[PDB]
Amino acid sequence: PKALIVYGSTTGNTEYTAETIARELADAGYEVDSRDAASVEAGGLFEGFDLVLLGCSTWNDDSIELQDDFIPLFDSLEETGAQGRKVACFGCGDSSYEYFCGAVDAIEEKLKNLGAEIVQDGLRIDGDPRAARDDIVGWAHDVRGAI
Ligand SMILES: Cc1cc2nc3c(=O)[nH]c(=O)nc-3n(C[C@H](O)[C@H](O)[C@H](O)COP(=O)(O)O)c2cc1C
Repeated sequence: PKALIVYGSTTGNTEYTAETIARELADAGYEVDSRDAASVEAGGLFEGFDLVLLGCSTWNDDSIELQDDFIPLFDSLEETGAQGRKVACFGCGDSSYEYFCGAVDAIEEKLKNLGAEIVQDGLRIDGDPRAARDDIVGWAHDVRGAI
């Protein structure tokens, strides 16, 4: 199976998360394509992928709390080929904030509205993902199993 991992990361937490997930998948036998949201084009992004994992950090704001690099993707999610696609979301945040990993909720909700198949509840990481290594690995483990 082929998996696409797209992440929006500002300080590198979600990026570390994405790489950890990517390794787990790889070791399981998937061909994984991991990409920074800043370098992708939305049109047909998901074509040909068996699994798509989208991740992004959350930023407190009155309009849009998504990580800046992920915004363009999010705004054109309807052109990615999400209908009937098996997907799962992840993101880093901080429980000291009102909307803890609110970006995860937003992405899941929009994917659900576009007809994607959410395979598992999103991975919401509080603080340093290097300290949540087990959680990431375990979650990656569960999404493979839901596929
Ligand atoms: C100014 C600021 C605002 C933040 N706002 C939120 C927030 O609304 N919700 C959340 O869960 N985390 C929030 N966080 C924490 C970031 O989402 C958290 O640091 C995350 O690890 C960053 O991930 P990244 O390196 O992949 O971008 C904020 C952090 C900063 C510095």
